Amino acid sequence: DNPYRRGPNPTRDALTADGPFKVATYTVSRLSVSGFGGGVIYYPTGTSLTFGGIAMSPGYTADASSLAWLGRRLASHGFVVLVINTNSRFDGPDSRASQLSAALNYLRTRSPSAVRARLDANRLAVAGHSMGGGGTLRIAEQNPSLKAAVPLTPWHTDKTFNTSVPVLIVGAERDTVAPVSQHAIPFYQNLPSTTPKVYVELCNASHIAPNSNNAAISVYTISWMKLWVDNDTRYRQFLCDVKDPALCDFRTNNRHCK
Repeated sequence: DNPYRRGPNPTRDALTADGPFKVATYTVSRLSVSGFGGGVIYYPTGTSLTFGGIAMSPGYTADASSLAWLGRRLASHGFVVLVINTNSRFDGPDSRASQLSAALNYLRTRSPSAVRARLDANRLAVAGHSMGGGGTLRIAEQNPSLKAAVPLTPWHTDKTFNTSVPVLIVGAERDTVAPVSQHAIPFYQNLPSTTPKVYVELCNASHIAPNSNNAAISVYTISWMKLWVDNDTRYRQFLCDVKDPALCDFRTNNRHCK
């Protein structure tokens, strides 16, 4: 019925580990691409199907290795995932937006044949950490054709993003870098009331929670990407009536549950 469904029926536990797709990697050198600093593509192998694509930005001073676990994790559940390096590690949030745009255009038009073979260029999404999460919100405003956006412990000096793209923000309760009271929560609240939106707040977590294997980040990120990129309603169950002891807050306008 849904041509985009991939993988077996999910359980929560399965979404805390790598998924059913073997993962191939391709390193994109900085000098081979224009408009961003290269990165690493994580993509399914051992399959003849196609999948949505995700461009993901690390944060300020960080490189793509800071999100390697999550690029791999997403790809292993059935996505083509480019974790970018930026032109400079010091680039700001709006520069990271522009570089995610470049990276998406790259993925759709100039990626290697084995990567392009696995990509449905009509189904793209974004995610990012810290200033990369600020860039995720900005590109979502700029590009309403994106299917989903997942800002992880985001940072931006602008607080109101005018996007219709479904957004799930992950905040870290004890973040002192991008405090949730100043960043994540304002971002959530200021999104349009008509845009599907979720805020999950990790109990006891620091700003760097996204930089290593994290069950909650895995569950929510996979689930939001599945629901919106693949229209896979088998993942609604993880995003509605949410009962998770790893979370100390959870807010939504419930547009994806009704």
